[PDB]
Amino acid sequence: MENVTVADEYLQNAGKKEVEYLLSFEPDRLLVEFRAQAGLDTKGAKNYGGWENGPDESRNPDGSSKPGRFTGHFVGHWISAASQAQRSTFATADQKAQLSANLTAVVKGIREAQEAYAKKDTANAGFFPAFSASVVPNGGGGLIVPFYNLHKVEAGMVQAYDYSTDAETRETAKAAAVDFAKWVVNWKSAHASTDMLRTEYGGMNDALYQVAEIADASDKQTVLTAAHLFDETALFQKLANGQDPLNGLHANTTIPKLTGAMQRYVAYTEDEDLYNSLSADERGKLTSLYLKAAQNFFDIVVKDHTYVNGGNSQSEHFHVAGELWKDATQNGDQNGGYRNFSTVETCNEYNMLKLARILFQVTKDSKYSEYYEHTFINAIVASQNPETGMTTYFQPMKAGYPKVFGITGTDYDADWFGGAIGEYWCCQGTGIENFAKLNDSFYFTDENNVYVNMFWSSTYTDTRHNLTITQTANVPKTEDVTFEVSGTGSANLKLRVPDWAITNGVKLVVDGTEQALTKDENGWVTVAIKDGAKITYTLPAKLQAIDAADNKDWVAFQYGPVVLAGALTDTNYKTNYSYGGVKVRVANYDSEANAKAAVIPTSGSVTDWLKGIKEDASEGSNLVRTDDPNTGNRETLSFKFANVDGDAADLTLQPYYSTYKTTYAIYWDMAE
Amino acid sequence: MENVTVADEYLQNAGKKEVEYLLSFEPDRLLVEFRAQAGLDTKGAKNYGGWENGPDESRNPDGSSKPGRFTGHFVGHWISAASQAQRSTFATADQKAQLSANLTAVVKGIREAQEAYAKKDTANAGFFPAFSASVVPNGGGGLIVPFYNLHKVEAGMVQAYDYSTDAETRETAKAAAVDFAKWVVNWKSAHASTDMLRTEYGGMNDALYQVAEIADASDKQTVLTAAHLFDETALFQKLANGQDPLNGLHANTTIPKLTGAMQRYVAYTEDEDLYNSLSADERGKLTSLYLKAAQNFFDIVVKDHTYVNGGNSQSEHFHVAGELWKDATQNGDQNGGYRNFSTVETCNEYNMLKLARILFQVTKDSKYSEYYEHTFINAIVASQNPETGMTTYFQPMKAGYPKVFGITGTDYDADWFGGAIGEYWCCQGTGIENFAKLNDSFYFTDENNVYVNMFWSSTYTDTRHNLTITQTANVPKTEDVTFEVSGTGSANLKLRVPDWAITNGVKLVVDGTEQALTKDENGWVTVAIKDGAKITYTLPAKLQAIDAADNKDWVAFQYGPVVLAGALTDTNYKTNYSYGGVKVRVANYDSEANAKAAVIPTSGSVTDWLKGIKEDASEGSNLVRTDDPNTGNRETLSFKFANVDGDAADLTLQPYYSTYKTTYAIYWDMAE
Ligand SMILES: [Zn+2]
Ligand SMILES: [Zn+2]
Repeated sequence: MENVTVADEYLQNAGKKEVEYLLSFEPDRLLVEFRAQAGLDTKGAKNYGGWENGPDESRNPDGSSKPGRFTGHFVGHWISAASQAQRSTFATADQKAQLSANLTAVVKGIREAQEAYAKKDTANAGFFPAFSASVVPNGGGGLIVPFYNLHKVEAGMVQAYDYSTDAETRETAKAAAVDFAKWVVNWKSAHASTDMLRTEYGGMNDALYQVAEIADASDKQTVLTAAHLFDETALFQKLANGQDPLNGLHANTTIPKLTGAMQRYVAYTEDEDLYNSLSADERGKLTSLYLKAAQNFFDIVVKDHTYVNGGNSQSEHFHVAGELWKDATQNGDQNGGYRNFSTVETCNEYNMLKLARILFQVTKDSKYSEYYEHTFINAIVASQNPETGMTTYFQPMKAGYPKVFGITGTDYDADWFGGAIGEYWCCQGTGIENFAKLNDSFYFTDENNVYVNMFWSSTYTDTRHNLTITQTANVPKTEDVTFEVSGTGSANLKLRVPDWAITNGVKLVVDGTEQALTKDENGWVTVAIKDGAKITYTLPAKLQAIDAADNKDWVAFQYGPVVLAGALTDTNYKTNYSYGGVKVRVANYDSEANAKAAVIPTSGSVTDWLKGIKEDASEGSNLVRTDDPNTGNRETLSFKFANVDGDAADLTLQPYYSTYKTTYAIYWDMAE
Repeated sequence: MENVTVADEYLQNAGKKEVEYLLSFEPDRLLVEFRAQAGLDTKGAKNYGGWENGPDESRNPDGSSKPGRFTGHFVGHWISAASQAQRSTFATADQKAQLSANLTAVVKGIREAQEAYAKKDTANAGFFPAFSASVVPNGGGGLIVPFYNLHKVEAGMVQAYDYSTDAETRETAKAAAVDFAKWVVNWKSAHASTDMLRTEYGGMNDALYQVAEIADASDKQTVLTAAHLFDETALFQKLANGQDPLNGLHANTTIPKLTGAMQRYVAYTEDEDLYNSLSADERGKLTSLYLKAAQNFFDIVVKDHTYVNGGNSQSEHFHVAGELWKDATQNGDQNGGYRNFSTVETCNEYNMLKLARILFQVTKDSKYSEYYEHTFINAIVASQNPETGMTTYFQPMKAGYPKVFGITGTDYDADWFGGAIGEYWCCQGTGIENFAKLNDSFYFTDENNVYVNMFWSSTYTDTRHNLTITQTANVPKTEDVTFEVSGTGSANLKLRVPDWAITNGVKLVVDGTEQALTKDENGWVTVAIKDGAKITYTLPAKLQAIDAADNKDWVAFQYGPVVLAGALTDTNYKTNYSYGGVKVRVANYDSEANAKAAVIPTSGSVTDWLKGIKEDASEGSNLVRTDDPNTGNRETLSFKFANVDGDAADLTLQPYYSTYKTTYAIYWDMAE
């Protein structure tokens, strides 16, 4: 197998915690609501509760009856994450065997429930019985976003087909997935005049195109039909025209529709039979509608809707182009609900990363890699508590809030959470995938080329080209990246010249000779590689200030690919949150912390003070690097301000991604 | 502390004898050679002699100069066994305190000698001075197998660290062990071109990996370097590839090497820092080379090189696959040397049990537990004289020999052995450990599970799950095994359905209700337990004939897990042996006795007569159980042949393990 064993200690920890969390779920509990709805033996089990509550107070840990719930959505993500983990390299052999056993139990359990349900309600044969079919597609009786929830199960099944080491389990997942697609078409046929897209359906089009990719030849058209039902072509047409229609749209709702557009492109273009199936017009639309919508959506989001950490949205929605500071600061700091703190739902970056990834695969444009790296570090790796492994919902952008993480709802992390019932936010479900597949986008490989998407210490056993590539990277703690190659084959390594590097300082040495940084048409430097190749790639980290389009005086600092955060005040994870939405924990504001985020130039204006920040972070800069490059790991990166008045002078700045024990400032308030 | 108290009277006797033996050794006499070599005061002491003689005629009780010897090997075993005993439950509180004091004296004494030696020969600092460093590694001046001898001391130091109740002792042992490991590296650095693996080195890799496990972080890599130098990867590679290269290999030399391969596996997989230290290639080879070599070695030894009692080897060697009858019978019955009687060295089964144990711990496969039970009974328990507590070297498989045991070489058993000077064979060293750690493999515990490895009357205080488990077992004298559970926690009990039970008769009753014999993927039946649980497991014993692959007419009989032996003639322990190898006592043939082991069917052919053997040993069988199930202990099991001519008609068959006063037949010669 191709594999990427990850050497980085921080990432190894992050991935290990996820494997441990994943192992803590009991199949019988994950399976309860499917079995109940299918009229099968629940074996006395409770569901995991929270978003995975069902209608029934007996099966719900919290004893609640018909609560607002999203039944099946986290089980789906668990199938995805368990599939990913028992094929990645974070889990030991023993962990993988147990995780793969539990995956198998769940995949077969759902299939068994699907088959029993098909007998009980033949009209809806193929439905995944996570909840009542009667409430499709707008929800009912407390069940929210039915197709969103089902989407996770369908996508999960595809991951199980792709990655289960057990052949039976793969074939069962495929059958389950194809039969669900068939249900979608049947259902729609019997509800011809019902609209399916009004209510959030997640990436259902994406998932069904994936099923079409794995389906037997004779099923492909049926599944493509199901998939195309979930293409929101009105939205795509607007995006493909270069319009920005995002103001007021639910952000995480929208983003996966464009990944689905991209999956339609890939499904048809990778299989001549499917491509030949289309009208020459629809063949054209793959590019003019579907790919263009995704390209434009991505560009519009990054330019006009993205915060310094790669993330987007506030109160779960896109707002006016360019109005980032307003959304993050003019919406209140009261306890509870969704307010200033509700910036940058984390699911959104899972989905943005998948969109960048598939756009990279199709186009090879380096800008998607630049984004991927940035958002991976600054939103995804940043989402996780390194001690508990749990992950964030929102990522507050205004200074003075703590990071708030979910809880397990299992016996995992009992030392932290006791016997608390889990909540299972959407964001925890995309969360478990983030860490199960943490190493899935280090490299991309086609016929001749190995693209280095990110700079991390790892070993890639490139089975396509018969090469082992070992990268040593610690950017931006130290500046030199090395690659050593062994094997029998040959390839071109492709390197990005990061925009976060000091361009003049960038140096490429290949087998002891310097090489020019000549970019291909997609932005990549090419290095021929074979057994014995040795590369030193020097990437001096640039320190930069980054403001908001709508406020020059709201400023974050980034060193290399790492956004910095100031540690403001202590926080207590037991009490530092309230609730909003459906059982979503939200950060409590620390006004005393916020005030410390005043940056007040001693001498000169704000403008002058910003000009005095040196790219090299050296003495004389108004923000100086204080850590010793040759002592401590990457997380010991440290900066301090200079020529500032107030508490700011005393603050240390450190990586945002590793900041969790304290309230923090990522954006600072420049004070003239 | 977890503990297992053994109620079985035979095993209680066996363990108590060992404790008594261990206590008869004086630390000053164990330390003599280490002190002498280090230039320390020997206090006028003589060493114990035999294999524990040194070069010097004045310290050897026998007055020999530079005899064939193995100085340190038995001291090391004694350190192991004293450590095991003073942490087991066979010894009284007084016996534990005394033995612990004596362990302390010996560990500090060796550490003292190690530190003194390091000043006198700074090149070889860390060497354990059992003998001259200059004869490392091939031996010289009468000192044989240097690294094998030092292996025992190293492994000893680990046991002391594991089990000593004195913290100074634990720390002294760890220091000694780690410094020995550093010495291995230094010595090899200074003798880079010397091959270290050609002469038997015992399980040096195993012990050094164990030392890597207990070592301070900053020392682990140095110790792992030492351990891996004793990894005989050429042998492992052949076994991993599924070849049988065993013919002509010394068996006890070979077996512990594979235990070492497993220790490599465990050392790295249980410590994330060590695991993460490995290249991706070597991470894979943990499974593809080391685990697999061990797995295949086990399978090949058991299928093609093992006698009916679980044991292997003739003349200390493996021979041709399947030629067990030939090795055991076509090599002479003359007195002295190593001939037919030299089958089944006893060390070998100590080592096989340890390999099986660690394979079980990693894989949980029930076949390792099946083998463990079989060989623990039929080769290990069978190796001891229940009156003297002394143990066997060889175990003759050809009929007509007596069991020959060692002597104490101490004041222990002086009524039997007088003032005779000890021999301290290998098999006596493993033997003292066998009986010291006699309760160490009744159960295996992991997070949710308690595996019943063997069926013995005991009480297990399971401190991991807060349960006390009282097992009552007498198999195969009576068929019912009962478990009673008390406490406050919960676990799953895991039970084997033994292949030696009559399948159809196996019955499981849990808290009054029969439960099915559903096996997990590893072969185990699962029983939820907690306070007040009561289990009756009915295991009706199967009687069976077991031949040799190379001779259908060379046949042994087994009832449940107990191999039977016929009592043939009286034997006199004072005169019934000669010598072979280095001071090894070997059994003298009784040709009369052998002739009684002729089995001639009255009516029918051999084939017919073997078919007439009933699984239940009932009337009508050609071999019938004659003892009353409800009268006597397990050792009163008795059987007689039916429908046979000659003296065989008159013989009684009883358990092999408790046969010691007579010559015996285990394999019978079927005659048409
Ligand atoms: Zn979310
Ligand atoms: Zn031996």
